[PDB]
Amino acid sequence: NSDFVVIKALEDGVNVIGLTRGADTRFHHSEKLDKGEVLIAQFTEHTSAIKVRGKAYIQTRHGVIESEG
Amino acid sequence: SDFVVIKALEDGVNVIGLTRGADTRFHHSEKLDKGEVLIAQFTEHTSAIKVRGKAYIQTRHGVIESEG
Amino acid sequence: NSDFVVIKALEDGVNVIGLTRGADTRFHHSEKLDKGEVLIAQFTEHTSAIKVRGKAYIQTRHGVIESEG
Amino acid sequence: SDFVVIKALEDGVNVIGLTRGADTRFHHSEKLDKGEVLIAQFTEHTSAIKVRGKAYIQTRHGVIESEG
Amino acid sequence: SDFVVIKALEDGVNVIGLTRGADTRFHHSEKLDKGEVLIAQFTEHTSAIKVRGKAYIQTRHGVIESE
Amino acid sequence: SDFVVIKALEDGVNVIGLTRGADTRFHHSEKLDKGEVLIAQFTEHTSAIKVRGKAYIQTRHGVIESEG
Amino acid sequence: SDFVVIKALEDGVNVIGLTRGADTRFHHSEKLDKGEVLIAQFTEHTSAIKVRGKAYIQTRHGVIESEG
Amino acid sequence: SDFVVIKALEDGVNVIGLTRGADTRFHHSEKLDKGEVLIAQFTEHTSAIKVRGKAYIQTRHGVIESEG
Amino acid sequence: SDFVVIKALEDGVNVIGLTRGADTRFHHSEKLDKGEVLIAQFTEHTSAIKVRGKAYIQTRHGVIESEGK
Amino acid sequence: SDFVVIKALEDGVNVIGLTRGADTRFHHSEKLDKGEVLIAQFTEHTSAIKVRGKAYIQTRHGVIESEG
Amino acid sequence: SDFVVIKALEDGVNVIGLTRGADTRFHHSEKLDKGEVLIAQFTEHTSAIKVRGKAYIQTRHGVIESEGK
Ligand SMILES: N[C@@H](Cc1c[nH]c2ccccc12)C(=O)O
Ligand SMILES: N[C@@H](Cc1c[nH]c2ccccc12)C(=O)O
Ligand SMILES: N[C@@H](Cc1c[nH]c2ccccc12)C(=O)O
Ligand SMILES: N[C@@H](Cc1c[nH]c2ccccc12)C(=O)O
Ligand SMILES: N[C@@H](Cc1c[nH]c2ccccc12)C(=O)O
Ligand SMILES: N[C@@H](Cc1c[nH]c2ccccc12)C(=O)O
Ligand SMILES: N[C@@H](Cc1c[nH]c2ccccc12)C(=O)O
Ligand SMILES: N[C@@H](Cc1c[nH]c2ccccc12)C(=O)O
Ligand SMILES: N[C@@H](Cc1c[nH]c2ccccc12)C(=O)O
Ligand SMILES: N[C@@H](Cc1c[nH]c2ccccc12)C(=O)O
Ligand SMILES: N[C@@H](Cc1c[nH]c2ccccc12)C(=O)O
Repeated sequence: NSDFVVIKALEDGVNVIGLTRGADTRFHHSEKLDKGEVLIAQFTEHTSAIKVRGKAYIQTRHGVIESEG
Repeated sequence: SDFVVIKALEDGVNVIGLTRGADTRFHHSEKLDKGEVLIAQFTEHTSAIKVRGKAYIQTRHGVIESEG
Repeated sequence: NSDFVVIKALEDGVNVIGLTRGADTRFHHSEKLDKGEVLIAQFTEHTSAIKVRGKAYIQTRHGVIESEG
Repeated sequence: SDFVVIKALEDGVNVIGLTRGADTRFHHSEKLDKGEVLIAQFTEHTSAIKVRGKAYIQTRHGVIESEG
Repeated sequence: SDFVVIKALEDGVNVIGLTRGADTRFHHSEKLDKGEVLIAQFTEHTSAIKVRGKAYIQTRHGVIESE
Repeated sequence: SDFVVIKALEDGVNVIGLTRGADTRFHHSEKLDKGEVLIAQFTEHTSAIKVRGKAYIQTRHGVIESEG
Repeated sequence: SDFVVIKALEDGVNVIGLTRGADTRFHHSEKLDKGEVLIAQFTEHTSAIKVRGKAYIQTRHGVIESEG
Repeated sequence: SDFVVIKALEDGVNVIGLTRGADTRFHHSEKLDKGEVLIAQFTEHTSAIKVRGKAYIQTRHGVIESEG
Repeated sequence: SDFVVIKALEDGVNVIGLTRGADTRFHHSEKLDKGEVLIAQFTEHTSAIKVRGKAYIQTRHGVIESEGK
Repeated sequence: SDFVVIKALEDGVNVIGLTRGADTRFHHSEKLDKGEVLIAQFTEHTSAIKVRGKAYIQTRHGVIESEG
Repeated sequence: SDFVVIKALEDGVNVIGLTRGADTRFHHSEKLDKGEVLIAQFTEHTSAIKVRGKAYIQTRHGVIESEGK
């Protein structure tokens, strides 16, 4: 039942990086998206923070935001 | 528990479920032909969903479109 | 207490297909609706995704969408 | 639990409960004559409901009509 | 747990409760005469409610009328 | 737990509690005279309420009026 | 739990609590003089509240007025 | 758990807690002088609150004013 | 759990927490000077809050203003 | 669980966490330079937060501004 | 559990997590370069978040901007 974010890649090679939940913080996975693909990604037991690199249109419960490459 | 609506706008749209857990990889790909709709939840096994191909998508945060 | 989807068949032979919950994903049931019949179907312990094939008017909590045969 | 309102607009409308669980089959059909209303929940035993015949239906997602 | 409001618009209206559980049958029918109102929950014993006769009904999903 | 508000619009209005459970019968009838208000919950013992006599009624679903 | 606000519009208004349980009787009668306000919950002991006398009442369902 | 806001509009306003439980009696009377504000919850010990004297009151159901 | 916002509008404002339980008395008085904001919850130990002095107050029920002696 | 946002409008804004429990004193002070933002929850150890210095503050009840 | 969205408006923005509990200290500083977006929860380990550097911030209370150094 956690929140989720919507990431639409606006160019090739966007990275959606999950950061580890817990006392330690590191990248545990980078999902690479190509232009026009959409990832819908939850917060989870393993992921408590999500970093987006590259150009993407993003939706979350607080509205739209855009990352730039 | 949340769900995503996916409407295929062309043949071969691929809805890809990513594994929940410490590891991340795809565990299922459900292909849709033009005009079919898939309403898919997040689950004990799927904590992220990727859409490839042209599709019209509804989530609780609104509509979004994937481009194939 | 789970969410549900309303499906109204707009032609004969519409299939509402339930996909299994869990590590295994497959179709476990396909409900045939003929024109003008309505099915209101929940997500369940056994059904964690629902596929609609054929021409149908669908309502979810996200709004209306239409499937095309 | 959510519920659905079905108002029959002709005689012989059927409101059909489908079994919860790994098996899916009809376990009951409640027949409604014109102008009767049935207000029916989802339950431990009923995880999908089908309506046949002409009726005005309300759910949390709005009005829909079934046609015979 | 949710409830239904029924107002009888004529004499003889029946508000009928249907059993929760694997089996479905009527376990009670409450008769309403014209102008009487019943407010009735879903319960451990009642998972579906049928209205027969002319009445004004309100639920969480808005108004509907039986005839 | 939900409640209903009843304002008596004439003397002798009866607000009648129906028993929760396998059995359905009246366990109590509260008499209201004109201009009296009763605000009454659903409870462990009361799972349906009946109003007889002229009254103004509010619930979560809005206003309704019973007639004598 | 839900609560009701009652403002006495004249002297000697009674806000009466009815017992929760199989039995229904008055357990307490709170007298309000003109202009006093009582804000009163539903509780383990009180599952219905009756107002006698002229008062302005607010509940989650909106305003209603009891009259002498 | 809810609360009520009381602003005293003159000296000596009393905000009175009534005991939760089978018994209903006062328990505490908080004196507010003019312009003072008390913001008071419903609690394990208090299930009803009376205001005596001139005050501006806010609850989840809106504004109401007591008069001395 | 709910909280109240209090902004002091002059020096020497007191936000007083009253004890939760059968006993009612002041257990703490937090002094605020002009311009300072206190955001205070209701808690295991505080079930009523009194404000003495001129202050601008927000709660879930809206704005109210205390006036000093 | 609730949180406040604090934006420092000058150097040396002081966000002060008060200890949760029978005792009240501050257990941590986080200073912000001009333009920095702190987003801080109510927690097991913090049940009141004081802001000293010029800051722009958002909470669930709207915007408020501390002045130094 | 709540999250905040942070979009860096210049290079070198820091998103800093403060420890939950009786002890308060920084336990992690996530550097964002311009145009990158971080969506970060409150967690069992982070009960406050500080942003330093020019960034556009969304929370459930709306938009706020941090201003750089
Ligand atoms: N296996 C990952 C999948 C995931 C969810 N959200 C993510 C965000 C970024 C990267 C991976 C993910 C997890 O359960 O946490
Ligand atoms: N058996 C899968 C089915 C599923 C649900 N949502 C999905 C999204 C993509 C692919 C598969 C799925 C599950 O329970 O997780
Ligand atoms: N027996 C199935 C019935 C069902 C509910 N929703 C569905 C959607 C599609 C197909 C079947 C169903 C279940 O409980 O899961
Ligand atoms: N005994 C059935 C009654 C029922 C509830 N909702 C229904 C919908 C359709 C048909 C029967 C029902 C059950 O509890 O599940
Ligand atoms: N002793 C009754 C009181 C009651 C509550 N709601 C009612 C409606 C009608 C008649 C009595 C009541 C009970 O707890 O159920
Ligand atoms: N004893 C019944 C009373 C009841 C509640 N709602 C109803 C609807 C119809 C008939 C009876 C009822 C029950 O608790 O279930
Ligand atoms: N010790 C009292 C404090 C209190 C809260 N609400 C009140 C209203 C009126 C009087 C006192 C109170 C209690 O916890 O109940
Ligand atoms: N001691 C009573 C106090 C009360 C609350 N609400 C009331 C309404 C009317 C009369 C008394 C009360 C109780 O806990 O139930
Ligand atoms: N130690 C106090 C801190 C506090 C919270 N809210 C208050 C209101 C007024 C005075 C003190 C407080 C408590 O946990 O209760
Ligand atoms: N491992 C950290 C990750 C994190 C979440 N939100 C943060 C905010 C700032 C810094 C780190 C984080 C945690 O679970 O708490
Ligand atoms: N360790 C502190 C961190 C904190 C959260 N909110 C605060 C507000 C002010 C000062 C410190 C804090 C705690 O978890 O409580």
